[PDB]
Amino acid sequence: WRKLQLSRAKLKASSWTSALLSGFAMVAMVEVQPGMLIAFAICTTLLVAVHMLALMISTCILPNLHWYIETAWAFSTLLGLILFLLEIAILCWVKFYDLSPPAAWSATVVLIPVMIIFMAFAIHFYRSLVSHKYEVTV
Amino acid sequence: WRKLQLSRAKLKASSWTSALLSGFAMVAMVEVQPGMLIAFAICTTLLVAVHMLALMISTCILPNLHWYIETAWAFSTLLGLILFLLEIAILCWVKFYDLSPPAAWSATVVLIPVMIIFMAFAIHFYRSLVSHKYEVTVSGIRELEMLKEQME
Amino acid sequence: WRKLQLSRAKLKASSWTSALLSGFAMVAMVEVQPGMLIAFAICTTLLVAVHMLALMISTCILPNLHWYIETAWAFSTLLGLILFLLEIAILCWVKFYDLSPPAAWSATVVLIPVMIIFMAFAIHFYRSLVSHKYEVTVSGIRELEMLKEQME
Amino acid sequence: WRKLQLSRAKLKASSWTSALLSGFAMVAMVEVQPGMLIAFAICTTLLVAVHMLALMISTCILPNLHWYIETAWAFSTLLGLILFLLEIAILCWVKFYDLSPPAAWSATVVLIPVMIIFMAFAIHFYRSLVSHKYEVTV
Amino acid sequence: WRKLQLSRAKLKASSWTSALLSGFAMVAMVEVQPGMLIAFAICTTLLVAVHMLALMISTCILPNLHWYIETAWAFSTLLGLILFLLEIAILCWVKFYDLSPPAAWSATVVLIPVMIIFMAFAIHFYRSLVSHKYEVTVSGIRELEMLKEQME
Amino acid sequence: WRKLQLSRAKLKASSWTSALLSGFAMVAMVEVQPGMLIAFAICTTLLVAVHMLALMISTCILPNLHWYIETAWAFSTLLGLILFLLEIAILCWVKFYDLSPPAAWSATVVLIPVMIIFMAFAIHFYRSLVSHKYEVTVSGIRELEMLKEQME
Repeated sequence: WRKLQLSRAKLKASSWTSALLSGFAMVAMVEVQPGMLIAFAICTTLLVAVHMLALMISTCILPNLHWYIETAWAFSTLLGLILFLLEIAILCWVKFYDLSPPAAWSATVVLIPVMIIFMAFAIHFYRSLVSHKYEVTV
Repeated sequence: WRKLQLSRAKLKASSWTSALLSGFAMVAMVEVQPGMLIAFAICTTLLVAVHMLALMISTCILPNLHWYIETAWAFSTLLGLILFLLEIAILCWVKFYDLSPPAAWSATVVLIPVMIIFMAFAIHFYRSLVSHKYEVTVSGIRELEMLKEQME
Repeated sequence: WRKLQLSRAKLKASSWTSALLSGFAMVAMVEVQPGMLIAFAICTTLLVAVHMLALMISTCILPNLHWYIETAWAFSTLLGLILFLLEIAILCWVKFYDLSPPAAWSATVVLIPVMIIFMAFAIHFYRSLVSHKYEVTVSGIRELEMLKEQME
Repeated sequence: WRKLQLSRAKLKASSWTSALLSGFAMVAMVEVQPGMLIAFAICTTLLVAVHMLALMISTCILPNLHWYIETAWAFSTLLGLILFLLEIAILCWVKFYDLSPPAAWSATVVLIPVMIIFMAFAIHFYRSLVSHKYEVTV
Repeated sequence: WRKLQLSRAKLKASSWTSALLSGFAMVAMVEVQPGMLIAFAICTTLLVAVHMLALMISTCILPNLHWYIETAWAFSTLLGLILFLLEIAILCWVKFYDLSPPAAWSATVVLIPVMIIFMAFAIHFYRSLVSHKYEVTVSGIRELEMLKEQME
Repeated sequence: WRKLQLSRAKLKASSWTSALLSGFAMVAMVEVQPGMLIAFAICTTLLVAVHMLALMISTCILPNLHWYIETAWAFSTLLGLILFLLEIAILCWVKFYDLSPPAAWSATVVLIPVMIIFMAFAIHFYRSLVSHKYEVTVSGIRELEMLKEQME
């Protein structure tokens, strides 16, 4: 029971953001329509693609290894999550590099602190977890 | 009970994305408003149409073969899913081919890697499934025969 | 219980799409702002109107024939569903007919295939259903007669 | 129990549409930005206002006559519902009366059939209901 | 149980509108981009701010006086509710005062009727409530005294 | 049970706003497209980033210290909440600073009041809470001692 609730809630939660954030970003890109443009195209294309994985995983998990797909799901979500933040930075870039280049720097500069803590917080949480799997084993 | 929850949650989940992704894409296309344009019109028209199937399936499943429609539903969703990803690529194309054509190439190029793994991951998951339907069939019939043999 | 869940889930599901797809389409039309324009105005006006029916039905079903309104609801949803798909096609038309008319044809042409299978898939599913209502009816009277025969 | 579910589901359902349709219409009006303009301003202002009633009713019903507010709620929703349809028609009007006036006529003309069946379907359903309240009484 | 459902449903309901209406209004303002402009900036800034309160209250209520915060929540929601309606009026103003000033008057004029009934309906409902808290206090204390008198 | 509901409801509630408010703000910024611009880029970049934390926390909490992450979650949400309100102000600024600078001042000026009460209301609620944790602690040891005294 406690295992079924953790799946049902998570299922809706994942589909929720993926579709929203993805669809939102797509609309954002086309809305604003030198070198950074090479990233804007890739950063966006990856976002939609990454989230799709999570969504397609939301379709395959219902019928059905559980600890394997569970990872593909979480990893996909996280990958897409960081990307969305990566997206906003690129936007400030292009959205400002035409009329106000000076302010744009702060956007990419302010991204650095947060991007680090993000991937960092994920590590600490994971490390403490592996320690438990071993602790319980002994 | 475990079967009813898997349906209720799935039902809302499917309707959720279909309506959102579809409606979102439609707004995206009209928002930006050479040859690629032939695809942008088709790629989008299919997306809305494909998702609609899933939605219309969300309406017919409630009243009511179950393993048949279940496929039409999943297949539709998956088809629409890949399309959305196909959509974003086409957008980078048109959204850039005017001012910055050079970067656009990466978008369609970076799509290839992901599009493959997508349709590929769907195959591996499906294959492992069919193997189980057969596995259960053999073990199941065997156990039964064992009982049939002793009955005699 | 199984009947209450099928209603609660369906209720939210219907309201969900209707409001989303409807509101989305409305925003789409005004966003882009020869003969096809006569359809764009009608196709859209119907979409909002059709979905509204389903929504207003979501309000009247809670208090309260059940197989009658159930049809008005499903029919409305389906009508609005096909319309949304009809909408996207009209959009490619107007969204391209200004700068790129040539590609637009594929959109309406590609729509035909899918639109057919859509209304077609709905028929096959419905037909198989009616066959069951009859099948169960015959089986039902038979079981009863079996009991009536032994009673004697 | 069957009474609590009918309230919880209805509650979310009402809030759902009201906020969505209302917010959507508002965005629609400002997006496009002779005589019909007098209606576009009134038709929209009423929509947001009407739905708000339903929303504010979604806040007061939780604490707490039940058949009275139940009416204000349903009536508000229905009023806002018809208005949204009324809105789309007005949009085709203004959205076309600049470049393509000819097609606009169909929008308002096609609205008539549906608007009638709408208010009509509401009557038939209500009439059959009153007949039951009397039937049960006898 | 009946108290937990009233909280869970209300929680989602509040977060729902606040985020939607707020985010929607913000997008509306920037979308259209003499004296009324002084209000458009304030009316909007308050809306987002007011709803935020309700949202932040949706975060603090889960852990945890109950009749106090319950008021801050309801009051915030209501304040934001009326504001949204106040917003639409201001929009007709700015959205029209450029090309069609004449029609705009009706928008602000038609707002007056509804804005009054809104704050008015809130009063009647609240008044009837306070009357009950007092009513229960008297009947409740009376029943108790009746028992206290007999005890002696 | 009462602990599982408080988590499930909160989970959806958090994901809800984060994705909505974040995505909405992003669309708002690009939609409008002197010194304040330095803030608009930073204020927005932080919003998306902050909310992401809450979202990523919505993914890690399901598997699994509870009072620690619970804080990172609430703190993140609150940080993002205030930012959204900070965002609207910056918008009035840029959205008006071009054509109508005079009215913009009120937006940032009107923000001060509300921003204060916001962070202030959060403090009062928290303070009253800590007082209870201590109150219960004293009462708890007292009840126990009462039993310890009688035991003797």
